[PDB]
Amino acid sequence: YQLTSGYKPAPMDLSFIKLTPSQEAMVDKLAENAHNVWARDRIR
Repeated sequence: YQLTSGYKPAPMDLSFIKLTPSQEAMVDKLAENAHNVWARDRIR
């Protein structure tokens, strides 16, 4: 828990579950595609 500037979020158990490698490596397609749609503008 790090200090804030006026607004501290603590709604749930965010430190509960660390996820599988079928999910943490799934962002490597999302950071491929959502970067590719950023690369669809970087062409021009």
